[PDB]
Amino acid sequence: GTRRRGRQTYTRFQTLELEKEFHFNHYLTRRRRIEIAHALCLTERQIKIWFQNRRMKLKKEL
Repeated sequence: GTRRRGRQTYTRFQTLELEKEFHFNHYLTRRRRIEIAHALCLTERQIKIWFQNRRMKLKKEL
């Protein structure tokens, strides 16, 4: 009904890396999340949402 969401921005290294693993599979554990969260200097929430968003665009029958 409306739209007022202000997503964030991801660097090339982030879009490439994130998509690198997401391309094969989309799923990470606790230790896994923090692993890329602290390594990529990103936030645990960023990775979580980034996965949900990417999957949203992923077209494959519903």
